[PDB]
Amino acid sequence: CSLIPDYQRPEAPVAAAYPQGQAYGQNTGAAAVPAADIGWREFFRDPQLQQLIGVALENNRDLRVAALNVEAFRAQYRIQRADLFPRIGVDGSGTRQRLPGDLSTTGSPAISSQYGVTLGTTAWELDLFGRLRSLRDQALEQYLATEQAQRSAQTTLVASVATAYLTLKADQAQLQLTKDTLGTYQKSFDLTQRSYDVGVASALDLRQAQTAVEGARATLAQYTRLVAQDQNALVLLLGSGIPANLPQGLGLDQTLLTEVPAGLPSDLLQRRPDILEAEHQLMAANASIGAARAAFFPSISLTANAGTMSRQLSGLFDAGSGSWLFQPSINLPIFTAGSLRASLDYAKIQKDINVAQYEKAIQTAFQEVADGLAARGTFTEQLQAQRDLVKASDEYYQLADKRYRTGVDNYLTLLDAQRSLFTAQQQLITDRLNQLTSEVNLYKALGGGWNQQTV
Amino acid sequence: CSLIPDYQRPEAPVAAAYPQGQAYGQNTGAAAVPAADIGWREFFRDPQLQQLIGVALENNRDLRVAALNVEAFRAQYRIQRADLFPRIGVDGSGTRQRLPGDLSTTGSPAISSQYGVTLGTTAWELDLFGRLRSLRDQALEQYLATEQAQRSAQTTLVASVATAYLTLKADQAQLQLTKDTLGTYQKSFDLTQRSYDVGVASALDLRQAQTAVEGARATLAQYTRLVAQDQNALVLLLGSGIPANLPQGLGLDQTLLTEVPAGLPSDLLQRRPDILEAEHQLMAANASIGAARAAFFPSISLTANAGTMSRQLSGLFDAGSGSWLFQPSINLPIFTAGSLRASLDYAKIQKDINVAQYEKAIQTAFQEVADGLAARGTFTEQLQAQRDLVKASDEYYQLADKRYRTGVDNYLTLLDAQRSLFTAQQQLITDRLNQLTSEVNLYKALGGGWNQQTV
Amino acid sequence: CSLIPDYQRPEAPVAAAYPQGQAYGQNTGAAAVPAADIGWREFFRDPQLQQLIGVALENNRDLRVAALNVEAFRAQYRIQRADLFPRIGVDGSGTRQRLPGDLSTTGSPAISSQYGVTLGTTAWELDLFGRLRSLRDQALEQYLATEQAQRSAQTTLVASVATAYLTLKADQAQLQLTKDTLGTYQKSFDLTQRSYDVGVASALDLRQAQTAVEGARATLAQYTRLVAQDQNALVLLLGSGIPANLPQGLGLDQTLLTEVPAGLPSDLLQRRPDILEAEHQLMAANASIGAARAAFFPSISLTANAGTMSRQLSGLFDAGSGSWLFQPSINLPIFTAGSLRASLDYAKIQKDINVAQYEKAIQTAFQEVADGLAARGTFTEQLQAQRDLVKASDEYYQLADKRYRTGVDNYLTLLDAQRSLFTAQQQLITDRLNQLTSEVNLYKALGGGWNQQTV
Repeated sequence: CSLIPDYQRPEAPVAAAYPQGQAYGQNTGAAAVPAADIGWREFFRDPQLQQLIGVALENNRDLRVAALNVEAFRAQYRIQRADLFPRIGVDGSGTRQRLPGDLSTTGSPAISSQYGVTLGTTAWELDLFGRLRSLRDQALEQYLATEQAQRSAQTTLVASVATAYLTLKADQAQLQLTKDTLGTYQKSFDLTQRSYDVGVASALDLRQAQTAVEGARATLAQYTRLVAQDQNALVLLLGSGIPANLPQGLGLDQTLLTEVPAGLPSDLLQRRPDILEAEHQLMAANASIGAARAAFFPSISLTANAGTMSRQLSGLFDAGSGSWLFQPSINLPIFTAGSLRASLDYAKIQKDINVAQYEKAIQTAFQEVADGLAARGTFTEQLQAQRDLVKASDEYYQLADKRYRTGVDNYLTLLDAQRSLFTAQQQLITDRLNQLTSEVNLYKALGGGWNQQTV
Repeated sequence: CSLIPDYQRPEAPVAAAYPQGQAYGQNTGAAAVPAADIGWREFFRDPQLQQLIGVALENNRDLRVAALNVEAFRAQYRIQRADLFPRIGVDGSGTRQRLPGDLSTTGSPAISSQYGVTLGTTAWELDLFGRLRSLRDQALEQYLATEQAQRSAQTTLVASVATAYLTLKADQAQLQLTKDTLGTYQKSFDLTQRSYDVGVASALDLRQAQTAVEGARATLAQYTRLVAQDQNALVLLLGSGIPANLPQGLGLDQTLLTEVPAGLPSDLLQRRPDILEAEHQLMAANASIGAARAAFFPSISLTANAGTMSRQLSGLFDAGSGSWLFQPSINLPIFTAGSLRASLDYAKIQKDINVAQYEKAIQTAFQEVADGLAARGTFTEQLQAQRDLVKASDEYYQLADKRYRTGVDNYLTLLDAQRSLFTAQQQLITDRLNQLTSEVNLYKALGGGWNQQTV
Repeated sequence: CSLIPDYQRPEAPVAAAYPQGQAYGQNTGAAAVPAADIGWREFFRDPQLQQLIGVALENNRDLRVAALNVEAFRAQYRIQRADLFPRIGVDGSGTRQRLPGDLSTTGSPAISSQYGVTLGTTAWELDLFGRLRSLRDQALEQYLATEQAQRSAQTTLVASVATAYLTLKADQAQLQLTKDTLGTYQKSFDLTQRSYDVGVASALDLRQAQTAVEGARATLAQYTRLVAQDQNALVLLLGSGIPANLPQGLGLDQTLLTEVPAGLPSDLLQRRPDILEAEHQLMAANASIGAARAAFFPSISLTANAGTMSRQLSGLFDAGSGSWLFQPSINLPIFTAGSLRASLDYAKIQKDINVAQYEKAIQTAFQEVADGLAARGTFTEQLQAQRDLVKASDEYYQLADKRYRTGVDNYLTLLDAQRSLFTAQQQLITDRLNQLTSEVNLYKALGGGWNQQTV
């Protein structure tokens, strides 16, 4: 009979509800369908990203290693399952010694020889008190923990691919907007050079208009470098090259993603993968306590074989040479120097170590979901304010264009208004990128994109 | 006999004094009470911070794992100490074999069965030359390194909780100043809207007063998220949530911490816990060299038991069946093919690796303490030059307020000085937060808070 | 015989050429001399940096651990190589037991005290099918992987030392320009104080002049702190202190690094050390399959000894007590419970894991070299624009100095032009530092400085 104690899951050391305050919105309560059960095909609505994630889900190498670890742990589980059964083997022996006359039976030094081949098992421990079954269950729980870790690696890879793709999508728009600002500065320098060549401006204004262009083209260079260094960072995450037959993507202002229900915090114990990984490692540490307890109890070993024995090698195949052996053995320790007790304390300590690691994983998940809820609460007001700033800059540019077309303002004032519009659009692009990255990280922290479609 | 070499502590490859220069102050020499002897209750002068650290030293799970690891290594040391004793047990054996008619002693095939219940040991290695004692000493030193690791984890947790609390305390005042800047901008927009509706201001001055207001609103919405996102970071480090009945904390302008003596570079060898951990690992490797040395010498084992044996089953514990067995064994390897010398060389290489890691731990501790001393040397004049800036900006604000009260300037010019006051106060708050974070990290680097009060 | 499968190096899962776009130059094709064959002495053309590397390569404690791990794994290889030879040792025995009246040959309880002193081998497994040979090959391949890891650590240390020294060289020039800016601000404050004393200006201008000098005293302190905290990191990387007999260094405007050719990605498989380390790990995992295949085949163990056996204690000297024993045995498993097949599957899975890790090492090296080439293609135009900006600011300042020498402008405007000149001159230093850091990292990713001279 077994000796593994009864497993009881520890309570969550978090608050009962997600945090409130000025940053957070109202709590939605329970979830009809959780964010884990929502597949990543319905979450990401950009069809270019839906193909890039599909490329990265079988061309990546971290996901491939995390997939192969599950097979590596099944191969370790089958080994530990195999030790309950006896190891039937063929064992051929030979012995040739020369005892002296004192120790030999004939009172004379004579060379004695015995040979024989048997079929049978040696030292086959009969798992009566549940030791080898406890090690089997420990290996099975470690396999389940690896199976959860593969899903966690897939969710991390999906959120990383979406983050890098949105980063490239933002930096290309930044490059185009800086390419417009450089042309504005170039036109302003051309008008200042004309005004200096006719004799109305001095060299002091020509040098300032030169410094503006020479400061803009350095920004153009250091944004071209960023576009290339994000293309390389996406190519490394994909595992292969970027596919050529890709569908046309969406702009940053469109609704790229779908909102997900946060749900209750107690759902995080049921859906997030690494919490389940820590729980299964806790169950393995629990199953080790049975193997530590069974060392006190008696162990039963067995040795049994049957075959042919003879004096010389020629008498092996002959009839009448049948032989068998049957050796049972029981063993019970009485006095160890506190050895088995200290091993039992070692198992009981590592169970509490896994309890503490499980609780720390729950607390980390709660913290990085509350951060995403704070970001979702505040980024709506932040982007509404930035979009109103962009609209007011557009109205200022249209009014400056009316004063230019009428004839009151020269062209340098209109060029001064264009880059003031472009700065406001650049800041909007950066804030929208931060809003999308926080939502992608919230989707990873809530259970992630393990399923492809919704269940 | 013992073959462990005489342990010698290696010299620290650092300079004899803390570095000088125009960033550092002047070295004070020796220290009557070094920083490890100063507890964290008399160091942090905030009564709220002390209660938060009192919560964190009980509820944080990362400290709990390190508090269980020392007991795990204690159990491992007890297991390795238990090897110096014979394992006494009850062995109930049995044997029933059928042999052919030539190897049997009668020339006829028969069954030679016996049974026996004995009590005693087997393979008890008599530690004469000190192999198992050297392994016991290695387990003892590996136990002694783990409580130094626990002390280092406690110092790191104390510095992390203090840094997170000061970051929260600074970010709340940053939010409080951002709200006032937005309240300034809203009045400056309402006055421009009134002046536009009256007829004096064009619609090119309304739009830029609108863009200023939206630029303030976006900063408010991104500081609220920061306050929430480091409230969650404090809650994660505290283990449990923030308590409700808290004392009244101190503002950033007051003396929040205590000045601490730097001391000498030769004190880091005595008081910083990770250097003592790296030293005890070196003592463990020096102990393992003795266990590798003992393999060249003859090993002595013993097998001795006493019990009752019989030919058939029913006559086991009946009288006239007492028996013993005594077996000494001596082994000395003559020709291992360079195996034992390779194991000895491997032990020496492990000792040299621990030497190099010990010296690297000393060098990194010196680098951290010298960074903290440089920052302590320069932040005093940095914050002096920063407080003079806020004093001059406040004098500018009061002179502009006198001009407004007299009737020379309008209410649009006074608000442009109030914003400069707010900008200078925000920069002062940021520099003060940097000064306090550097002093908390300097307190950690010198030996940290492991004691609670002064010793 | 040997059961190790044939090793086939996998294909590079990268593109056949480095990427091309707006940020890259032209692909120079194959390199007649590679980047890994260029020594670091010829690459770093600064006579101070060469001496700093010639100190750091001897005094660093990470390179010492990496250069001792190759000796540890050489000893671990020699241990496994020693297991092919039989262990020849002397064995002293002895047995005293009182069998009961049933199991003794006399019919009465007899005491059978025998002894023996012999020399020979026990349990010597004959490696006919290549199990221990494949284990020796696995240990040899892991030794070669550690050999590659040492060179990878040396290249990383060289790149870190060069980056830290160039950062110190940049920050000292930043200190000098900040001192010049502070002197300009102090002269402006003295002129404004004099104009306030005569009565031309008001206190409203004196406070604004005071704020600008406090803002420079607050920056001088933090740049002094940056220079000290960077010197401490350089002394940490060097191991020992900075030597006093340093030769004269060079400025950042002078050409410090030799241009290295990029070559082809197919050279990355040949000369980067952390690709060869992942290759030798794969060869070790390939030898592990030959180690796992040999479990299905018969193992031939041997015991063989010769010496003097006797009954009394005094019989071990004289003749007539000699003895030998020769005991061969073969074992062949027939039925296991899927244990050997699971171990073979585990070996194949551990081969495929190292296949995936080798491909990921190739992809990481490709991404790093591609980022370095994207930096090299853009930093030329960025630095050209920045030094043209510095030249235009110098011409503007010289025209302002002409207007001051003539009599039109006062000293307040001439001093105002110098601050813009210093701002451009210290943006150029940051851009030059970023270019040199990217070039050092591109040299490290291409194969790095393993050799001192050109090979």
